[PDB]
Amino acid sequence: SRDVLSTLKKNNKNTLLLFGSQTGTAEDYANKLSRELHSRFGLKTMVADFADYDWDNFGDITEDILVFFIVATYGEGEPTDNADEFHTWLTEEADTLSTLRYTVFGLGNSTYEFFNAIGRKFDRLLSEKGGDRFAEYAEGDDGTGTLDEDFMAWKDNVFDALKNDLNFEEKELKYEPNVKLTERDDLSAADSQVSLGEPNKKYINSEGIDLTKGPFDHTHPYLARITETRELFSSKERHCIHVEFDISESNLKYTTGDHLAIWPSNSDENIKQFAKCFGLEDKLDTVIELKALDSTYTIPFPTPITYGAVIRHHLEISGPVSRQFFLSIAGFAPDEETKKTFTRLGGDKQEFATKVTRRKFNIADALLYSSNNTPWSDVPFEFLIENIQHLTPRYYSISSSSLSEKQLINVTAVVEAEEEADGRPVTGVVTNLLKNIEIAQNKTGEKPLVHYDLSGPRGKFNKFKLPVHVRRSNFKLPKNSTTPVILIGPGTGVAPLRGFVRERVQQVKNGVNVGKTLLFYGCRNSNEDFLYKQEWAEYASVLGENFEMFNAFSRQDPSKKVYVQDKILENSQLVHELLTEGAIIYVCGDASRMARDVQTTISKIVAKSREISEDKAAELVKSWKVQNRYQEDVW
Ligand SMILES: Cc1cc2nc3c(=O)[nH]c(=O)nc-3n(C[C@H](O)[C@H](O)[C@H](O)COP(=O)(O)OP(=O)(O)OC[C@H]3O[C@@H](n4cnc5c(N)ncnc54)[C@H](O)[C@@H]3O)c2cc1C
Ligand SMILES: Cc1cc2nc3c(=O)[nH]c(=O)nc-3n(C[C@H](O)[C@H](O)[C@H](O)COP(=O)(O)O)c2cc1C
Repeated sequence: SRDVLSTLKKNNKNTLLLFGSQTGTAEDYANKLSRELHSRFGLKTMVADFADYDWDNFGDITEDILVFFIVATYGEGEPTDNADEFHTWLTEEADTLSTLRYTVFGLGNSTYEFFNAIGRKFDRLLSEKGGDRFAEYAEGDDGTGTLDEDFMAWKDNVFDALKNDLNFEEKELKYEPNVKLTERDDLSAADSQVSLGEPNKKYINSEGIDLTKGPFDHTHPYLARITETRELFSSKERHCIHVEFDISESNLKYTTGDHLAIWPSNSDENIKQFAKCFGLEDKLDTVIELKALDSTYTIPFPTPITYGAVIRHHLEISGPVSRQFFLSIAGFAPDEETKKTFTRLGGDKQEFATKVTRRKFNIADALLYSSNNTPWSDVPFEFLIENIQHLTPRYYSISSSSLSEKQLINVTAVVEAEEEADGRPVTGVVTNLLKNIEIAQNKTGEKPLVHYDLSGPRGKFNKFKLPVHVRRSNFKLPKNSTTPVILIGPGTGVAPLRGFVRERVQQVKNGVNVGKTLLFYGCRNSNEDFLYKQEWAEYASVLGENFEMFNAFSRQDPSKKVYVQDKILENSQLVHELLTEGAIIYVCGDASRMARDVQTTISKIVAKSREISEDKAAELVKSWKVQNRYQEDVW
């Protein structure tokens, strides 16, 4: 079953699309491309997760299979978890791939140093080992906001290659469903086999199954009770939530520095606007059953299920709208005046960006703009199941210590929310869910901007439970507790660093010899947004002279805006002294600006302190990253 070649043949497929994805974008692109290849070119396509196959025989792939690799870069130039075994195979075991025909699209972000390392590496190694690159490599940049249009441009070039180099006939895009829906008017919420949004089918049967026992992963979460929450900012307009999850009654395990994945549900406001857009407002309790029309299509949620459960618990209805979604759905436009507007917007990259993307429209808002509020009632709900990405967990840096509190997981989440001039709320799904929980749990009297179902499917999320799982990270304290560490994490970057500090505090209490800990923190104003302000002196009391903390306030004084890199420079003698003692550097938080400014500042310190050029020092600091002496948890 893990032989991909045998799987292609058995399913009568001639086209393989492989996705390396951590948060689902690469998977969604592979699905989008697959459907278009099938409709426009008649290709018999299979979308595959690298993790579902073993790769030892892949060198035997035949010339009649076209392979598309859609691959994200993660961590520090590393493969996505699902692609790790393929990456080990290609880099270490693969010999030749003499009849492979392939093309690669990389997903990455140019604010990271190893930009699109994986797409570039796959594309190069596949060629070096004898593969035939049939369409040029291209890559997308999530750091500058061009990723989606980069993908569209690459896809256009792939289609040119198919049509003009391989002489395939290209037909017009048409919706060719891979799934069939049937309404079950005989079923209702009263029927226990009907999903009301449970995370998977194990949560629907579960009469005498232990839902507290292992293992928990991206296919199977633990419903973790939130025992307490706290608003950490004093600002009325900007919020950050401390969350404590009780895991004591379960086999869910974590280690300091790991990530918690929180499984979302959508807000009432976004659901309402989605149902209005598609004429589903009187159908939300109606039960549907889904059947695959293609032997390699996996229905992405339990069936049977209600429309409302699919929309609330399974579809990523919010977020930037791909122009490819406009192109795919245009055939279902409700009327001619709409089709004219919608076809124009879908075909013009720049006007799409101005009229849809920069307004931060969700699907529902963009389609209703285009149709002057006429519902898109001709859109088959199957089309939406296939063309909107599955609602994916968000990761949080755990802020508790597994040594100190093995039975609790903390996270520290800044809430993303704004209102547009036209009154629309533009919200982060998970973070507004956590804010709603904090408001309700603490009876705060704040009015939530958007609202969620805090009880969940059949009341199964009651007493403020959410589905979670833990992802193991390589962001880890040194094996040797006497090794000094330098911890840099302004804003929510402090989250894993709180975990680290709490671990070292407990270690000192366990009579362990712990090395020096230097922490560089920053926020706007000591009286506004200083995370965990009270705790740090308590930690200092335990750790003694083996802990020093320096704080940078960016807004306290307008004449002197101060950031963590300014405090690192001010304390350069100490920082470098610790580096000479083998200190490990950990940088956490904002990838876009902070991480790069900090790295530059550290490089300058190394250059001055060691009498080497700035570029030689920069290259040395880069080698520390490769060697895991300089670690990042930046997003
Ligand atoms: C390894 C890792 C560790 C992390 N650690 C932490 C941490 O410790 N703490 C923390 O706070 N975060 C952390 N994050 C970030 C976190 O995973 C989330 O990305 C963040 O909390 C936002 O999630 P959300 O569901 O609220 O927002 P999302 O729903 O993903 O929305 C993202 C943004 O898009 C905006 N938006 C919504 N709709 C639209 C639209 N139509 N057009 C344009 N924009 C729109 C939202 O308002 C928001 O600003 C980490 C990320 C990673 C990868
Ligand atoms: C924690 C983290 C680390 C990342 N590391 C890199 C990197 O080293 N190089 C890069 O080009 N992009 C990097 N990215 C950008 C992702 O590849 C990019 O957001 C991509 O679109 C995600 O695709 P996915 O949703 O399929 O996982 C990183 C993103 C995150 C969140």
